Formats: sequence, C-alpha cells, structure tokens
Amino acid sequence: PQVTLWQRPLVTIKIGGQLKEALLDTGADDTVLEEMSLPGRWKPKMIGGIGGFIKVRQYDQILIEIAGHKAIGTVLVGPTPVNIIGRNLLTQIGATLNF
Amino acid sequence: PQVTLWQRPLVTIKIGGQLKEALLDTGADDTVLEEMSLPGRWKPKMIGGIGGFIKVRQYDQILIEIAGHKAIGTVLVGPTPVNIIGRNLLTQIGATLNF
Ligand SMILES: COc1ccc(S(=O)(=O)N(CC(C)C)C[C@@H](O)[C@H](Cc2ccccc2)NC(=O)O[C@H]2[C@H]3CO[C@H]4OC[C@@H]2[C@H]4C3)cc1
Repeated sequence: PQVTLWQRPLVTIKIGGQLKEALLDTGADDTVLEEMSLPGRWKPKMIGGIGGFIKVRQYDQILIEIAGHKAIGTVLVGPTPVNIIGRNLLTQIGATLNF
Repeated sequence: PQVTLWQRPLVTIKIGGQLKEALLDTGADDTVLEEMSLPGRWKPKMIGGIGGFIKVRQYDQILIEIAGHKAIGTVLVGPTPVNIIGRNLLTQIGATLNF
C-alpha cells in the first residue's frame, strides 16, 4: 500500500505471538519496541535519540510480521515511548520513500 | 525522486540562507534542526523522543527548501543530534511511503 503522511504511518505488527501497533519510521536505523516478552537470548545494548539515551535488549533473528509482510531481523526492546519499525526491517518489506 | 531505505534518507535543505543536510523522517511529527541562527521571533517549547526531552525554539512560517521543494512551516531548533524533516513539512512536498 501507499500511504500519505497527514497522519502517523502506523501499522499492525505481530511478533512473539502478540499484536501491536508500530510507526513506520524512516528516521530510525533500527527497530525499537516497548517492553514486551520475547523468547530467547538477548544482548545488552544502548542506543540514542533526541533526548538522550536508553538501555535496550537486542534480539537477533526475530520473526516479525509488519502489515502482513514477514521479516526476520534484529529487534531492540527497551523504554521507547512508541514502537518504531526502523530501516533494518523496512528494507526487508520493500518500503520506499517518494518525494 | 523515489528512495529505497538501505541508507539513511538524507537530503539537502536550505533555510535562512544556509545549506544543511537533513533526514526525511516519517517517524517525526515535527521538524527539528540542530542549533543554527534564524531571523525573527520564536516561542519556547519542549518536545520528546526516545531518550527523554529537549528544550527547543519554535519558529513559525519559516521558509525552507527541501531537496529542491519549497515549503513554509514550523521549524523547531534545539539540541537534536541530527537535523530531522518531520511530517509537517513532508506533506507539503508531497512525500509518500510505499510498503
Ligand atoms: C539506531 O537505532 C535507532 C532507532 C531509533 C532512534 S529515534 O527514535 O530516536 N529516532 C531517530 C531520529 C534521528 C531522532 C527516530 C524518529 O523517528 C523519532 C521516533 C519517535 C517518535 C515518538 C516518540 C519517540 C521517538 N521521532 C522523534 O523523536 O520525534 C519527536 C520530536 C519530533 O516531532 C514529534 O514526533 C515525535 C516526537 C515529537 C517531537 C534512534 C536510533
């Protein structure tokens, strides 16, 4: 689908058996989700945004469905104020920007 | 132009007579630029991102050229780590997202 930007580009995602809403975010290199339960082993990592930094947990090779499209990749979990789908997953579902 | 997302979607902007690079950011409601000199009166405002909050200066009806396209709108200036073009300006240049 094509989406204009008069509203936030929110989509439905499915990850770890659960349904959530997330923001398609061309401004984000990586994917960052609010606190949630994931299966498996993770790695401690710190990332930075507009107001400073947060500690996240890094999960690799995680299956995630984004607006119907399946992708496997790294997902960071930590105290972000919103679920963000970043470029590491956007390239996998073939998202482009038109200006 | 259409742009894929294997790299950051950076474009050239011109604002207040100066040339800068900025990120086309569908995840940002508003436009936030690093500290720079602008002409005119502004308003004190605070905005929030992944690691917390920052104080910005809000400039209205500012002329800004984004990748060749002229737009007039609100620009926030403050200690963001990167120049961000948000949805308030992206709609004006007709940017869309395709997934
Ligand atoms: C390497 O991996 C990553 C992944 C993500 C991030 S990030 O989240 O910091 N970011 C990067 C951006 C260059 C600042 C993406 C934006 O799209 C955020 C995403 C985000 C949205 C909402 C809340 C928190 C984060 N936009 C936002 O800060 O905008 C505010 C300010 C700009 O306009 C408005 O829209 C959202 C708020 C608000 C004021 C950093 C590193």
